[PDB]
Amino acid sequence: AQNPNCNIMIFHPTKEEFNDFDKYIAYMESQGAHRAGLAKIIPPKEWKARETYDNISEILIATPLQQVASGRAGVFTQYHKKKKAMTVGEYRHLANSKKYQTPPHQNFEDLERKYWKNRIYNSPIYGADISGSLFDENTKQWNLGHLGTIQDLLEKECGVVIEGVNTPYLYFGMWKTTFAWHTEDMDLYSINYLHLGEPKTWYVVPPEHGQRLERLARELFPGSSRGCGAFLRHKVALISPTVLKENGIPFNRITQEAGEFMVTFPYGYHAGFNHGFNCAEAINFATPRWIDYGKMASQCSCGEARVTFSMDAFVRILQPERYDLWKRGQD
Ligand SMILES: O=C(O)CNC(=O)C(=O)O
Ligand SMILES: [Mg+2]
Ligand code: NI
Ligand SMILES: [Zn+2]
Repeated sequence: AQNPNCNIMIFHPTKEEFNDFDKYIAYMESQGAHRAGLAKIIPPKEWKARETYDNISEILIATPLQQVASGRAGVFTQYHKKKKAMTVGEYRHLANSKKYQTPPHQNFEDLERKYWKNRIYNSPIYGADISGSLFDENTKQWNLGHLGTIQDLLEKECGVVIEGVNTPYLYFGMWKTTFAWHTEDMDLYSINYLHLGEPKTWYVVPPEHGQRLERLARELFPGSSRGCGAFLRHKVALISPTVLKENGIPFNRITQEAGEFMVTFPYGYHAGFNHGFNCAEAINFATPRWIDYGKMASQCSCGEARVTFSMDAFVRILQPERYDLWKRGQD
């Protein structure tokens, strides 16, 4: 069995290997990359996402989200308070202000220590989930707006044509902006490209151990767990690496830098934080190996998780027994 300790693997494809996206994902899986839940892909030196980032300041962040924490430093939830619209140039200036800027630090490990010590005492503002793309249309390799769609994959594998679309999303971050513990909708893959700026630190639980994280989360968030049998779908709970280690939960960590891709694999729980002002692009995707995970994915039906239009068909076709209850949660 390849990668039996479920370590995060880092890949350096050549320009020739960067042509065929599906083939390279399958290659990484042949080497055991999925067992970690997360892999890093460093593009060949010949590749670029676009020519420059000098002209992005006028993108609008219609609904910036202030991430307010509750709990203790290592075990907390966050809620998202909506703020007034602002441009990317306005948000960059805000991120660099004395109130929000990255503190002085020695290295990524020092900054990580500072994040976990102090995150709860601040409320950073995240420009998340903005439909759009920063890949140039002429970038032919690993262009996250030109991937095979999940609807087409389901149709290819299972024969059923379904409605829905699959487009990327932009994320503008600042110091301490946080992504809570989650797997993807319908336990899909995700791919995330860090276009510019400061790093993003990731934590991940191997897919084979995801239920250990779920059991800990039910213990640590007992009111939330009574409210919903899949409350991590709400994307609000944080647990620190120190608490995971105290409770014996297997996990790994890695820092993504500008110019790097990360892939999350089906049922790979992940969480993390941004080091400072940055911009990432991410999208969900599927392969043949995903279908069995999609069929088994948990679902939130309490009403909180509320998701995209295109999840309806995935539930309807892959999980017909759960469909009626899930759709009630959507309405
Ligand atoms: O970058 C973020 O805030 C969150 N990203 C992801 O969870 C992802 O790419 O799957
Ligand atoms: Mg612009
Ligand atoms: Ni994710
Ligand atoms: Zn729920």
